[PDB]
Amino acid sequence: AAQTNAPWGLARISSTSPGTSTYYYDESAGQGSCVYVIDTGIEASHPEFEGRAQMVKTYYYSSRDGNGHGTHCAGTVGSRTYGVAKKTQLFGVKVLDDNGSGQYSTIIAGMDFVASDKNNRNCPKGVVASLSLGGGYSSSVNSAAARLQSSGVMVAVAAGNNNADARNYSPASEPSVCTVGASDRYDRRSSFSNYGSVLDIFGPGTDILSTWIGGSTRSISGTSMATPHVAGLAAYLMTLGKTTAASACRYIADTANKGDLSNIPFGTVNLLAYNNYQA
Ligand SMILES: [Ca+2]
Repeated sequence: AAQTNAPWGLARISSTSPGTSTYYYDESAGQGSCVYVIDTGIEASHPEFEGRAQMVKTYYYSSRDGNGHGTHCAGTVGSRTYGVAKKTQLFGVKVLDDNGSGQYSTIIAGMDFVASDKNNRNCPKGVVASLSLGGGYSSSVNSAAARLQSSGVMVAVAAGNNNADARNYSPASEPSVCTVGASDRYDRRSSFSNYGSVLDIFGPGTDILSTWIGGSTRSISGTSMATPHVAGLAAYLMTLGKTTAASACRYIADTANKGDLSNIPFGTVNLLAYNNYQA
């Protein structure tokens, strides 16, 4: 399948080179997988989700995304137009309030909640979680990420937005999950991407067009926008039979475009998420 004049990040993760705008992909498009977006929620009523998105948990007084962040992430995972895995089932877990912020203990609560709930959902092809959030190192936050991963969920986490080595940030530093940095449409590391040997992979994160609340769209930027490109991609790869929730971060690294980002500080991977469809 091909989708012309695509947001640029969807073309990138289907390209070897930058500078094009079609998204080439297999039509199975993540059918039969599932992705949890653990964030401010998901405006599931956005027609771009076409009935495939459900809130299923909140730790606040409403499950609605009243911020838009969670809705934008989720759109990149699996909206019809702006998504990677255009036919995956989405699930929302509102651990962030509406300004964006969340205490660690609630973020922990929502992470253990996915390891349990996946057992209440129909995900024959695999299950993913997408965490576009974080804050300073915590053993506990990190441990809640290893559990979620260990429970057979592919966990994708934002490396962080300070340009700082991410080993000081959680859940990014947690080694057993898949820590994602951001790039730009000219293959530069985005100016705000954390970096450091705990990263596994980069995806698109600078000027990422996706859904927003009010039925709407916007382009915003972050390792947060990069993260749901890897999550959606892993859903897409499960479904295709290429990899498994426990093997997907290694498979994506193995199949990445290798060398191609400029400003990888020394010691940081220079691997860019690629779908290995058109070549
Ligand atoms: Ca890893």
